[PDB]
Amino acid sequence: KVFGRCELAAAMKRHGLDNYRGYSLGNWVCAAKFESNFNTQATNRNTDGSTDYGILQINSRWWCNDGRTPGSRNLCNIPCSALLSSDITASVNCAKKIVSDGNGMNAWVAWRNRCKGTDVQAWIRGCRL
Repeated sequence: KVFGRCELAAAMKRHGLDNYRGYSLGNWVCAAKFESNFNTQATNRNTDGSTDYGILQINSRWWCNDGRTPGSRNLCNIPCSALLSSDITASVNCAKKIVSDGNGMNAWVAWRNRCKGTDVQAWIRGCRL
């Protein structure tokens, strides 16, 4: 499923991401836009044997089990396939753990390269939240 911008913003706000750990809703929508372009089915294989899954591109080496990643841990206790559903609940709950893992949102490289330090409030324009 491909979310509309505000549609995703509403979904995230509904799951408690607005201002979570001090990160405004705009930061999460911006991270989603550049990590997967709002596509819940987006996947990106990395050269280390792991793969990134879903709207927030969560990595299989430490967060979810896809059964084909060497020395992988499953800290979010879920199959990576669950991160590819139209319902973002699984992704959000896992993301909440990742953002509290000691690196803030720096865990998402696309957020760091395209959102960090910018006027993220723009990603929430026109939305009736």
